[PDB]
Amino acid sequence: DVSFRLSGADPSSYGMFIKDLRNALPHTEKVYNIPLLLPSVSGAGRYLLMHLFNYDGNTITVAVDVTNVYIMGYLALTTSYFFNEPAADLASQYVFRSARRKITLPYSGNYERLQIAAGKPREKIPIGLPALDTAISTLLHYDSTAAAGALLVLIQTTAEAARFKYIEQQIQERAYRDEVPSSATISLENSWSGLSKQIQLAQGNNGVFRTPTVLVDSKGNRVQITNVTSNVVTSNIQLLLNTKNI
Ligand SMILES: NC[C@H]1O[C@H](O[C@H]2[C@H](O)[C@@H](O[C@H]3O[C@H](CO)[C@@H](O)[C@H](N)[C@H]3O)[C@H](N)C[C@@H]2N)[C@H](O)[C@H](O)[C@@H]1O
Ligand SMILES: *[C@@H]1O[C@H](CO)[C@@H](O)[C@H](O)[C@H]1NC(C)=O
Repeated sequence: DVSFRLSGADPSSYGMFIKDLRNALPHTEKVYNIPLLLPSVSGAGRYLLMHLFNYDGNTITVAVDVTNVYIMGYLALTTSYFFNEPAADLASQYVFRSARRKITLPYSGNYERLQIAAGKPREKIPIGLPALDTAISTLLHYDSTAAAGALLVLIQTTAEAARFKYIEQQIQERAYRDEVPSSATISLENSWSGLSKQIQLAQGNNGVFRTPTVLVDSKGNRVQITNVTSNVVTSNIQLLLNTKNI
């Protein structure tokens, strides 16, 4: 298990948590020095439990599929909540089994679904450590509309930060003040599977992408990533979705 406490949190302790999160994900290879997530894990070992504590010390446990980072559901007091999707129902067979009741959320875990439920795109949802504190609090008491927005915050401040060093730094900058994610942040989130695939296709292609990945940069400019010498590959991305799962 990995843990993060919002009480007394700072860029350092958050950095420690994201490091722990990455280190809890199993790999047997690195591709271009980046850990390659496993094709599959069987049984309960497939799911990492993240223990998150809001400022007041209240807690949720979040279940994360270790092969893809995907958060399937969470436990709040004695109630479990899972996304409305086959992978999450499968997760419900292994985690939070001692919960008194199980609620299936009325949406899948997809942005194309969470943004609809929340009533807003995540370009307009501020993220940061204060937002994460809020998200935890929201998820403690069931409210499906509010939970959608909370989950958008949760996903980006945990999973997306684990995958991209840039996103981790974005959140560290938002330690004490929330701000909507940069265009670059959104771009990276949307491109993770694409980038993972192309970095893997590059291993037999002299480090060259079979298909270029288009990203927005930090200055707000749109750029083509064509090979492994790009800063996104050498410095930014921290985890690769296995092509078996793409
Ligand atoms: N991004 C990683 C983090 O956020 C995901 O959310 C995103 C899923 O990445 C994407 O992929 C799958 O999402 C759902 C899970 O299968 C499915 O509904 C969907 N059909 C799939 O495409 C989807 N496209 C958008 C959604 N924004 C997670 O579940 C998660 O908790 C994880 O830590
Ligand atoms: C690789 O990417 C860099 C940009 O990061 C670019 O300057 C260069 O032209 C690319 N090389 C190839 C072979 O595509």
